[PDB]
Amino acid sequence: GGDQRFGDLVFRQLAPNVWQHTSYLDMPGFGAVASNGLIVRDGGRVLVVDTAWTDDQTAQILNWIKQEINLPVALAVVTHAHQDKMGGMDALHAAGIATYANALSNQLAPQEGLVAAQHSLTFAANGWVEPATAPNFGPLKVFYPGPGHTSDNITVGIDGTDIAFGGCLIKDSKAKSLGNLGDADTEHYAASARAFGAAFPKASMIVMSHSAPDSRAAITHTARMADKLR
Ligand SMILES: C[C@H](CS)C(=O)N1CCC[C@H]1C(=O)O
Ligand SMILES: [Zn+2]
Ligand SMILES: [Zn+2]
Repeated sequence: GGDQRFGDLVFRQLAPNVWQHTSYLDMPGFGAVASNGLIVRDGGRVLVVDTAWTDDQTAQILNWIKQEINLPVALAVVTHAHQDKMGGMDALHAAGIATYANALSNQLAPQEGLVAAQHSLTFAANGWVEPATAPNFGPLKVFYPGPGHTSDNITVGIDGTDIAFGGCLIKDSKAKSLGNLGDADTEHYAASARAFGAAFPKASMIVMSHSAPDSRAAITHTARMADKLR
């Protein structure tokens, strides 16, 4: 279709200023598993959502940005303390990029075998990021929907687009399962999925970690599967 290959990664333009990055990691019982994040150009800078699985892959994301956009990466926000989302933090840091995560992600990252972000986000009781903790986030709208896939999972909308990113909270409309639930909050998951949908009620393109972009039926379907856990 429109997928651009760059080394071992894939880049898909979703909107004029927005690309999805995709990287892969072998896992037993699963094969080579895709993880998606985002790249957003905001004026004269670039914003990244999530690393790739590894430092090397993350450096390749930066190389793609250099080749295709050739503007500084002002910051990255990473959406929970798992390897697919934070595996590449040292590559961002080597590159001089300021990093942000949920406070709880930074607290958990060491024991997860991950490097913490440099800056912690905290969230109002209504789930919206406290805006003073997310300086220079431009069009990124960061929302904590409650515990679900993990206790620390956060989501991101993009102002001026029809896109909302569910990270590993949301699976596609035909997904057979919710994946590994080892760190999940099975009581709260369905509500958290629905809270994501309600935070971004206008988004028609739902982007997520482990499926291609889908309609909002991804949210309804994920929530319906999560209903079965409680
Ligand atoms: C390591 C990642 C973190 S979200 C994971 O748990 N995955 C990646 C694909 C599905 C699921 C699994 O192993 O069940
Ligand atoms: Zn995860
Ligand atoms: Zn994941």
